[PDB]
Amino acid sequence: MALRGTVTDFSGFDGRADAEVLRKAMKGLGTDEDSILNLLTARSNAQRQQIAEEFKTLFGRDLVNDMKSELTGKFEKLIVALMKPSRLYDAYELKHALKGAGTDEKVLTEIIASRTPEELRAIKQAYEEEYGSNLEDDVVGDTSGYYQRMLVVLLQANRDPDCAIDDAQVELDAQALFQAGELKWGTDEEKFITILGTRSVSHLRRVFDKYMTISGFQIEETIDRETSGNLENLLLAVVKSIRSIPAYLAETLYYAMKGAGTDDHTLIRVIVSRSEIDLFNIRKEFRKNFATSLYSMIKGDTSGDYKKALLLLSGGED
Repeated sequence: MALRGTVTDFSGFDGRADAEVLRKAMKGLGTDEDSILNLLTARSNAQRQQIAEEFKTLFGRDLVNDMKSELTGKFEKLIVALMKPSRLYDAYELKHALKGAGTDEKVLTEIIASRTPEELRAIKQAYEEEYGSNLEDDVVGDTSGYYQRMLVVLLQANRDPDCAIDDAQVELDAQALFQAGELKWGTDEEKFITILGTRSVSHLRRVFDKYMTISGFQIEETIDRETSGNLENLLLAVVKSIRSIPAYLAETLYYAMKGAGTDDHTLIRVIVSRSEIDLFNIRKEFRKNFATSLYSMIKGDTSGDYKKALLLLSGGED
């Protein structure tokens, strides 16, 4: 499976015409929500920015501000998300997560655990350019403890490259982890942090397997037994991301629509953020792991223009 998103550039794109469509959908009393979502869900993010620019050049009005005025609810939240340039969306989500003692650790974890060193470097740059603070400084100010240190490790965007798998190191790391958790009276967190936070992805997939054999336990189980709270949640998100970013995000989506209340914010972020990267791959995980379409579950748990847009974004029959 090469990585595939569910949204692509529209062939025969006319941004000027698309701009004309959105203006008509909003000029006058009432709003044509349907024309808006059909158009936007079927343009790529880059194309959405071009449309936004044509709208302002034709009309001297701000497309995004107009849609915020005209729209409401979850649907408006999802259009606003869709409109955020791809290069800026993770930094936007991270900035809104960063709120002193009210910080949303869950967002921090999800994005920082699942993004590549390359994505992370681009995010730190965008964040700085847009907000005039340093992403790493704000995270440190808004978090503490081992959780904080793991986030900082990951924020270095410095994980070992997927080079030839030093097979001797594999067993060593696997034993180190065994001695730091199950064998220890307590836990050596720093050890988990360095190995899980810094070794290559392909190396760690080998370490994980070797860990089951030498220990009887999957590394995820040892994490749940040796750690707690935000650290635990982080280490699990990193291990799941090492195993498969798509599988990790399939599950995130799963648990967004399961449980007492729907996590619309998580729903929106994962569909939008991954729409042009690996959302198909995620679709295929969610299927194989949860016994339903991403589609079906979005369909059953959401309603409205919001629903119609998600489903247009998600894609996927069965």
